[PDB]
Amino acid sequence: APEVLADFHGEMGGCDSCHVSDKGGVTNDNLTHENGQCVSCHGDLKELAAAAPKDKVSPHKSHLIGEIACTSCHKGHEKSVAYCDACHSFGFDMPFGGKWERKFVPVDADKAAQDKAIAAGVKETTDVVIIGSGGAGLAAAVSARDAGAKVILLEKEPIPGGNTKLAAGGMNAAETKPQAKLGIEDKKQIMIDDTMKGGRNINDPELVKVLANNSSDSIDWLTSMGADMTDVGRMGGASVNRSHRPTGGAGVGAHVAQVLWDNAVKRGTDIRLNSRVVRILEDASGKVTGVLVKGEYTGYYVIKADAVVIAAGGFAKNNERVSKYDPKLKGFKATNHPGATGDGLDVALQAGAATRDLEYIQAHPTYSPAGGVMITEAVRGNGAIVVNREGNRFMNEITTRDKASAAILQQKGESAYLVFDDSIRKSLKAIEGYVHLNIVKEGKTIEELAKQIDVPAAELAKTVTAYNGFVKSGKDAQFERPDLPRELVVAPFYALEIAPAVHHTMGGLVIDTKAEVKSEKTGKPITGLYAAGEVTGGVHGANRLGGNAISDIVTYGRIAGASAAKFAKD
Ligand SMILES: Cc1cc2nc3c(=O)[nH]c(=O)nc-3n(C[C@H](O)[C@@H](O)[C@@H](O)COP(=O)(O)OP(=O)(O)OC[C@H]3O[C@@H](n4cnc5c(N)ncnc54)[C@H](O)[C@@H]3O)c2cc1C
Ligand code: HEC
Ligand code: HEC
Ligand code: HEC
Ligand code: HEC
Repeated sequence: APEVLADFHGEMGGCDSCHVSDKGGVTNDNLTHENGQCVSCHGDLKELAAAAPKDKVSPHKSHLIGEIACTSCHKGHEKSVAYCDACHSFGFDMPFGGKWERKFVPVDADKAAQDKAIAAGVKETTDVVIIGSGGAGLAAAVSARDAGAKVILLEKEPIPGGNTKLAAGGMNAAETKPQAKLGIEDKKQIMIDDTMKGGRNINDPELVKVLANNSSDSIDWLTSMGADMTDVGRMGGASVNRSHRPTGGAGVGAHVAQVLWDNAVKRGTDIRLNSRVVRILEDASGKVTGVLVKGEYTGYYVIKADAVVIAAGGFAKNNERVSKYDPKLKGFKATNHPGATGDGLDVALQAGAATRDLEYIQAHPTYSPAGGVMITEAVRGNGAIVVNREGNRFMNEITTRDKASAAILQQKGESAYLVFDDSIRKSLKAIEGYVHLNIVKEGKTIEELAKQIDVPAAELAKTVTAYNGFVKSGKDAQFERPDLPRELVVAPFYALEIAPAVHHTMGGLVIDTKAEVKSEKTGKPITGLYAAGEVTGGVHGANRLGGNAISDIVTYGRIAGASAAKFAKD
């Protein structure tokens, strides 16, 4: 029994097969050579993908964006797990396979060993350091690179794009070209007012102004980098159709993550995967001088830089931490990728950074317990209805998420069903992937759908003809639903069991419109420390509206990148 990958290969050629040297060892955390050797012998992703069965789901052709290494799944000296295992359950036949498991390691554990190495010299310099490879960081790698900084960006997972790459529903922006093309009359103020009402007026009004005001330049920016943001639909809590997404209702996440990845990489961004930043370095009256990296394979190393951008994401995946704030959520499932655990929040805190709103944890109301994935709010915005086990509607389906989850939780079985038709289906191309994931019930009639779910045919049917009249009259007499887009009358009929999940953390680092990280001692910025995206707080108040986090990450990430780079010129 030879079982792990490198031992299997051991039997054939040794150590230089994968390693540069015949003694073994990696030379860089990206594992450049080892993957290259894999590709020399087995072909690369296109070629692997090229040969799979023309039916369903292959592990070499997925929706992960950016450069996805072989070794990020085919492990050499330990069991291998497909990365997909972190979110789906396709039960693949992984040669040399183990099961998925991730232990949370405190950024602070191994304090002695990091100190020897901060002492053990400063190994390398650069202008701007950017932490994390989601939109905030990539948006910022571009913008800093455009300004002349030399940038180094670190990502702790084996693959890039963090939660951003999974987004679907859209990016909000007011007063855009796409809206002009569709004749949607919207106003930057309205977007402001929508953001403030929905975050229960505790949002920092200065950050919501910039987020609203810069939104349309920030659609334009993406377009000029190659993005396609021409599809606009509704999301809950907004009064105007403002969620931007690729032609036809395709999710934005993979699309935006990959245009931004391309552009960071086409400027000379030095991106390092499997590299986790475990500390930001210190000095006099606390000026940021660089950071301490912990490479998975090459260990601890200090990189000196003038400015440091924190684009590290939220902590909703770490239920422990989520639960200390809102014990309600102990044990709920999350919609996040695995690395959304809190890491850069600690890092920043260990650096004196100020924090705000950390106890306001959003729960997304329509998570698919069978699929193990989130169903976009855009299904509801596009016209779906939500219905309980008696076949009756219990809420306004484009309401704020704190409220939508609460209602679903007070129904029998803590869960309800998304009910939409064939027009809703063809108006939102993301629906097509829940369909490819085998989790959508299809009945040829409303009553045939009811059998499939297990709901009273008479009552579902009753609630669907009831809801169509509200759609013709323009007034939902049951719940208060302000947008009633589509009659829900073209057969075949679809249904999906949804239930709430932990999703996004509104709190975080305190910043100002320049992406500057403010101090807990003074209220004044820490010189040279900047940040953007969900690791920061203030933008969303106590309930993020759907659409504002991709808007936040682009707009703010662009600001931190430009801002940190000017710092570097001085
Ligand atoms: C499934 C899903 C769908 C959503 N869809 C939408 C949508 O349609 N519209 C919308 O507005 N919002 C949506 N959101 C919310 C939106 O995705 C933002 O929450 C997310 O994009 C945040 O971007 P970010 O840059 O802040 O971080 P992320 O995308 O999390 O990027 C994170 C990088 O930091 C790396 N990292 C963290 N700590 C360290 C460390 N110490 N060292 C090194 N690297 C580190 C992490 O691994 C991570 O990859 C959705 C969220 C989810 C999960
Ligand atoms: C390994 C490379 C993966 C394979 C194969 C697939 N995935 Fe994913 N996945 C995830 C989510 C949250 C969704 C819904 C997409 C969204 O709405 O953002 C999906 C979707 C799929 C689909 C159907 C959709 C499509 O056809 O594009 C397939 C066939 C699929 N996934 C296979 C979540 C995750 C995830 C968590 C962070 C990971 C690592 C992967 N998926 C990876 C794989
Ligand atoms: C290709 C199949 C390999 C062969 C043959 C050998 N190694 Fe390797 N090694 C490979 C990978 C993909 C990786 C990255 C981590 C992983 O286990 O997937 C590695 C890593 C190492 C390391 C670093 C381990 C760590 O610091 O965690 C060492 C010291 C190492 N490999 C040594 C080594 C020796 C001595 C080998 C010959 C007997 C050898 N490797 C063969 C892939 C492959
Ligand atoms: C050339 C020197 C190789 C390098 C470098 C790597 N692999 Fe390889 N691999 C090679 C051969 C000749 C074989 C045997 C083919 C056969 O006759 O079956 C393999 C086998 C594999 C397998 C199959 C495991 C199984 O189905 O049990 C896998 C998944 C595999 N190799 C992957 C892989 C990866 C990810 C590599 C980079 C680290 C890699 N191999 C290096 C030839 C060579
Ligand atoms: C995780 C998302 C993967 C990445 C990235 C790569 N591979 Fe893969 N590989 C993975 C799985 C789950 C499987 C098994 C499929 C099954 O269920 O049997 C495989 C299989 C292989 C094989 C076997 C045979 C073949 O299809 O030719 C080989 C040779 C292989 N993988 C190599 C390989 C290389 C070179 C990759 C880099 C481009 C690579 N894989 C990526 C999971 C994943």
